[PDB]
Amino acid sequence: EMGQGLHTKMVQVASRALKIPTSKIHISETSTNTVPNTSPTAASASADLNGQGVYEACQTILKRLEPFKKKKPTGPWEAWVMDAYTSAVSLSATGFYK
Amino acid sequence: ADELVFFVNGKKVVEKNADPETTLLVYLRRKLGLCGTKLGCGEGGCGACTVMISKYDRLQNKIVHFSVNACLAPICSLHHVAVTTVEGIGNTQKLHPVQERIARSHGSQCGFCTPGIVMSMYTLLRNQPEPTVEEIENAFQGNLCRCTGYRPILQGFRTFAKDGPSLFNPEDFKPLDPTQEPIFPPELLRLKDTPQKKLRFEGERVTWIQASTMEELLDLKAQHPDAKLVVGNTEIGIEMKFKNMLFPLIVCPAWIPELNSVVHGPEGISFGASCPLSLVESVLAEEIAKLPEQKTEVFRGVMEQLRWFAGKQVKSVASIGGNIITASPISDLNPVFMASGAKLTLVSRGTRRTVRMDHTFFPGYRKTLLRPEEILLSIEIPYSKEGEFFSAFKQASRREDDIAKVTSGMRVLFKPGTIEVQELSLCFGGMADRTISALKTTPKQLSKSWNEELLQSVCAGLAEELQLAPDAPGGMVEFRRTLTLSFFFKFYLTVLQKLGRADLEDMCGKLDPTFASATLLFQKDPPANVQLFQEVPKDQSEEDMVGRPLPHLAANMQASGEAVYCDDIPRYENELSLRLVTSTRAHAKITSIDTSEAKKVPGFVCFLTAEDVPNSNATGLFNDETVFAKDEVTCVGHIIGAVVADTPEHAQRAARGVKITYEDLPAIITIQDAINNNSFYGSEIKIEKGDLKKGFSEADNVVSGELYIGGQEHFYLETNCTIAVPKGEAGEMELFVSTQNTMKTQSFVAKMLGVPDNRIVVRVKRMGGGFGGKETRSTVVSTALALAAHKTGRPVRCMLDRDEDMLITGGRHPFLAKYKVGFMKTGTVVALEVAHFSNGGNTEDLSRSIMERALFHMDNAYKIPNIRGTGRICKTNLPSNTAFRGFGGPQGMLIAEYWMSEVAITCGLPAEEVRRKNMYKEGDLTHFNQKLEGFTLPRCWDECIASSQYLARKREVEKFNRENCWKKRGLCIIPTKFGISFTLPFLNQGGALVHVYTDGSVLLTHGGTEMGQGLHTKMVQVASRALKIPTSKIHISETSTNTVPNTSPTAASASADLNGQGVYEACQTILKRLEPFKKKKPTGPWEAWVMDAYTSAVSLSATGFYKTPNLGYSFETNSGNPFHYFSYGVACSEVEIDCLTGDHKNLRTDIVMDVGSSLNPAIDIGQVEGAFVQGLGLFTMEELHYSPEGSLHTRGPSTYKIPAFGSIPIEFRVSLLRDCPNKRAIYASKAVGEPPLFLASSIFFAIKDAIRAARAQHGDNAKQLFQLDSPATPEKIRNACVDQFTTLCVTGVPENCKSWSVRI
Amino acid sequence: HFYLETNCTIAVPKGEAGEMELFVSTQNTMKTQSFVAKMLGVPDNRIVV
Amino acid sequence: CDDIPRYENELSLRLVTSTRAHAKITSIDTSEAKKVPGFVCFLTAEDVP
Ligand SMILES: Cc1cc2nc3c(=O)[nH]c(=O)nc-3n(C[C@H](O)[C@H](O)[C@H](O)COP(=O)(O)OP(=O)(O)OC[C@H]3O[C@@H](n4cnc5c(N)ncnc54)[C@H](O)[C@@H]3O)c2cc1C
Ligand SMILES: O=c1[nH]c(=O)c2[nH]c(=O)[nH]c2[nH]1
Ligand code: FES
Ligand code: FES
Repeated sequence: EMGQGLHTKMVQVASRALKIPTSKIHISETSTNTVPNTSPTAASASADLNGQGVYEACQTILKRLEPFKKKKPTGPWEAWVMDAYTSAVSLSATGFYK
Repeated sequence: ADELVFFVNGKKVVEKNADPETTLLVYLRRKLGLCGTKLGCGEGGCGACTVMISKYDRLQNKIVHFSVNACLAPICSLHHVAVTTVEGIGNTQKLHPVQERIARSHGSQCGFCTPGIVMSMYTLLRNQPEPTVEEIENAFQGNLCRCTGYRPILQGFRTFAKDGPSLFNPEDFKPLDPTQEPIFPPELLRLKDTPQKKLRFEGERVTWIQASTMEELLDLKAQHPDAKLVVGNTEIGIEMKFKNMLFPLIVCPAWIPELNSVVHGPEGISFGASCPLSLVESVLAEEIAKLPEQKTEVFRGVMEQLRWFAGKQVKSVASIGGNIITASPISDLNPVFMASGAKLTLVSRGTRRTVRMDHTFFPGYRKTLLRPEEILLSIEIPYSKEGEFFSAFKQASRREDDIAKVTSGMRVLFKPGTIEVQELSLCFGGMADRTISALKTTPKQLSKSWNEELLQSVCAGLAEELQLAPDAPGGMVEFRRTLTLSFFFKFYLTVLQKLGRADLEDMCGKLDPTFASATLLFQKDPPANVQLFQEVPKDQSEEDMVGRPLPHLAANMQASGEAVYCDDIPRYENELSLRLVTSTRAHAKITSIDTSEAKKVPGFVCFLTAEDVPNSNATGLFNDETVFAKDEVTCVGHIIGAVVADTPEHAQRAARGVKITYEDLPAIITIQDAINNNSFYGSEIKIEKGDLKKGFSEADNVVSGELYIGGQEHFYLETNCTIAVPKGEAGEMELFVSTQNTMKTQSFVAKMLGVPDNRIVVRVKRMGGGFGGKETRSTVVSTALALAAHKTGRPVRCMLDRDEDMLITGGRHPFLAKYKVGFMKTGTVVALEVAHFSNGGNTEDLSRSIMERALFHMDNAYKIPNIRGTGRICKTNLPSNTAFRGFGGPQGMLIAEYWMSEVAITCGLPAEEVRRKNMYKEGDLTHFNQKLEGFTLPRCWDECIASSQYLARKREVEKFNRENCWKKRGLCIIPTKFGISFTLPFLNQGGALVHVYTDGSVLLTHGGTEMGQGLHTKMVQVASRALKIPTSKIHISETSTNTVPNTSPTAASASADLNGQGVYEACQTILKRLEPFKKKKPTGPWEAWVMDAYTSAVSLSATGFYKTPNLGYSFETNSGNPFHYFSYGVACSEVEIDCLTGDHKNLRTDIVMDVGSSLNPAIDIGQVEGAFVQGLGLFTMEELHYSPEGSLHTRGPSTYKIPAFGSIPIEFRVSLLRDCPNKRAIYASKAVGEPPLFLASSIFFAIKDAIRAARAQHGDNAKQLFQLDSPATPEKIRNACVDQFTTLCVTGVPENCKSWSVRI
Repeated sequence: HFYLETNCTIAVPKGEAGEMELFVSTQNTMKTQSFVAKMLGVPDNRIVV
Repeated sequence: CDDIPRYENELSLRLVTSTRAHAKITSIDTSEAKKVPGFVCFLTAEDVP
């Protein structure tokens, strides 16, 4: 983030992908020990590239939560997540795009 | 003058405003930033702060070197010396041989004690380049290690000794070149030729005068009698730090030549009062070597006491005068000085007098007959005369660096050519508020002949004269009384022997040869150790390190003091310090809080309480705890609030100015208190199988009884510590924490603040030990600190002092068991009922899970067809007890082995036969209906029984016992079964994240935390195999909630299993991605595949995850598997007890352990040894004492005696079972951390066997199936060896009187 | 460019294994890491930007 | 970046740059720099590991 509102856009993207409010998603920083081998934030293309990456990481999480969603299609986001956690399902994912 | 000038690692320090209250440890760490030197205790008992001092000694005219405790050395005592720290001898770029050998020999696990031990060994080598094995062990009397079990440290350092597949190769150790040590600062040599002048230092509260001449000292003492002398500071430093005493004017006389002199006179040797005992020791040693035995009786008495007096660090600076004038009731020297009538010269301006230490020298508690203006100049220790014999005695909890329970000096003078008593002196410490003489007993024996009548007279006399009040400070009233008589008996026999060697055998009679062993002075044979493990296949790549003894990845850094623990992190310029304020009442309403005095302390910022909590004051694993006390306090140590100040000194002072008013509420302390008040965490837990009525009715015999098992303090050498750094945006905070549980730290901070978890990052690089103590209880510091940071917008730090940590953070659960066992005459057990009670303290925490694991292990290794166990967790007004390595298993299994011991005795059959024939077999179901597959225990048993030559050794033990009346041996072999997996199924999960950078280097992280168990090392070994690249290309830097989320605690021995699988999966994903590049260039190197993947836009980042499958037990239905697999092992231990003192030697232990296919045999053997020695402490040494009002008395290494270097089995053999792959864990390994700990029960039951022999010897009537609670301390051992001495000392507990301590 | 914030680096040495953490005003964490690591002669895995 | 609090042991760096478009460096004299209070070191190419 250099004032172009990239984190703002990625949160907006993630919120649509996950179908939860933006209030429940946070970005703190960019770091080589969380995402390696990154291209510079340049060529106007950072929302294009990182938005797809974010989208894919979100889709993985969704896919992992869908058994818990089916079992409780009304019960809130928080219940799906806790259910996944106590069934020992991973709540961490990478995403990538080229 | 008033500039303080000294050197640190060769660099001159000029301190223009030295404060007398500043310790060297604080100066090194906080002023100079040299954090290799550690705080472990602040009271001189652990040696984590050891450094070397060099100076030009003007009196001896040469450069000298000695070791000190930096925690107790005032910088104002250090003018014109040269300090060397661990940083001063070497670094990872060029390690000193001492650093290299401790690292490479697997002598550094958690690493927190490593610098201190390094500096003890370093100092020894600077003084003696070719030490003996004995001198090496002696170097570490004042160093503690909680992880290693000590064996590898000594084994590595044995390579320096003049008198000297494998885990390490000493042949590869680089040689010592002493010309390459640091120069003695030339400036100090120059300055040696200037007169010393008097220096004056002025601090916030204290003035320090370093006096250069006797005149200045006596003048100052005349004009200001209040001036407090300080020499070594090893008492004053304690009084100041622990008893809140302030002496605003101090005078240090250490430089004054008259106080440092040694004069050989006709009557004896006179020591200046400021002579260190190190100098007394070397002077008396040489005197004893060269003079006739007849003249050195008293010298040898002093030396005997100095053997067991602290360690090298304390004795280097502690003065003979300081010990005398301190006038502790438990002085080890004053009894000897008094018994020998040692001559003290006292002076003041214009007065000189000489006195003989007798009863009148010590009038009252900590007083002498010195006038306030008088100092002690010298003490003459006397030559012994013909017919004059001397003995000194000390019995403590542990032999090395411990405080006397009873200590004594005893002297007799015979009328010449006779066996008639001319003089008799019997003096004791630990029997009164002062050093006392047995003045009513002793004169009656004058003119008597040294014979059985005198023995019986003196014992009757001592028992009447040396009364103790039930409430006597220290408790252990019966034991202490027994010791006075027991010591006299040894003296009696010793004098018989000494008479004998004076050709008067005919007159006094010879010693019955079965009594001779009673009079031997402690000697321990040199150690002999064996480590057996399995070689990896000949085919295995040299780059595949799985199953190889790779040293801990941080070992070199730990040896060099470069490894960073939480408090070693540099402070931000705006960083504040936090001090917790805790309840001094077990149960009370908080009436009011007065912060008026606290606000006056310079740098005070604020006092945080429940009202300052932004969101929720409800915390802890079951949400039943406060962040800060609200309305009532429910234990002594309950956190009420927290002071925030600029510095720790100012936070501590301000905290003392927080005055709290209480109104007491009914307190529930003990397990019994809880049973009577029906106060429990939840309902009864129960496992039951078969038919209990039938079994008992079928049984030939039934035995009932109880067992009490004392709790345990973790004594991680690094206490609890958190730094919280507020980021100023969106509630973001980063915490650096010594914790095994990042997830709960994160959750608890977030909930307290009312922010989402995604705002809070918790980072753990490494812990200086955890052992379960940091699975949950770390959060009580983390939340406090987080709040301070939030409130102030500034980083805030808190590291607990040892006393704080030990009081607040709780321990292993004490257990009370009531059992009833039914068995046949053959020793086969057919029925068992056990009720378990644990003392959980004032929050639930992990108590219920700990009870479940105890119940899951009440079988130990034994098939019992009809069985019923219950557990109940008591809710009390004590600190909340928590996880400790074993987590209820050790307690469960000790009870099992205890009734098992009584089955064997009742049947009159050999215990090993009875254990073996009750042992499970392959395919059996446990009492909880889990099938035992891959049941290796019988193999472990047969190998151990054979390699330890158990049967031949039985014969030697029996023979020893028939030939010795006052020493006995015992021998026992104990098995164990330990279920692997968290009792809560869903905690059996872990995650990893891996990156490959475009240079080919790999950055790995996983949910596990490093606490010295070598978890990161193992995960690197795993990743290296999985990726097929050298370990050198893979790095783990830290554990963090923002790299791997929702991690279970590093606990349940499980972390290598879970994180190993996660790492493996993450690695498999990367390999799947590189496959197409591998295929195109199959020999082209790893770096080329990676760069190719990168330039092909292929992700080089992956998560990995694992969950342990098929787990979930139901108590309702006694079905489902709680465990993934079981660990198995056997230990055979031999002991020799002192029937007169309760001391014992651990002669030999042999362990066979099933660790599957070890991931790392060096680490796994280290875990076996470490775990075993923690169990050794639990069952035989470690004891917590509480006031009747629930206040912990035991708050430091002075009173809490963990195993020392000298505690471990002399002969210590560990074998990892060969050829036992465990399919269902990572690379066929098994978890190792907790299962070995219970095998130290072998020492407990070996002691129990020896005691049984002692009771057969001297008992008469003696109850068979006598009681031995845990821990089996010297007190319990001695009290159980009933004899003519105990019989004359027993009786009391007059009804419900007040006593020092209550069993909780 | 006249970015209102000029170029700025904080580098924090960790004293273990060549590890170093850098706080940087940069659009390019990867090349920052790479260039620091090559200059020091340590692997990328020791350097966090 | 510069709003991050300094560590109590934190140092400051200042680059020394060429005042010529194209030249040989004939010599460097740090003798006046060494006189400045708080001066620690002057890094050059020879310091690169
Ligand atoms: C880890 C540890 C272990 C210990 N173990 C033991 C043990 O096993 N047995 C035992 O007996 N003690 C033990 N001690 C106590 C202590 O080490 C000794 O009492 C030591 O001899 C004190 O000497 P010092 O020079 O450090 O005294 P300081 O603390 O400097 O002074 C102690 C007292 O003596 C006074 N004083 C000192 N010199 C003179 C003088 N010439 N004239 C008048 N007053 C004087 C001081 O004013 C002060 O009141 C231990 C202490 C520690 C920290
Ligand atoms: O089954 C266990 N659960 C835990 O939470 C834990 N913690 C520990 O030290 N050992 C164990 N064992
Ligand atoms: S910290 Fe100094 S001896 Fe423990
Ligand atoms: S390695 Fe010694 S205390 Fe940890």
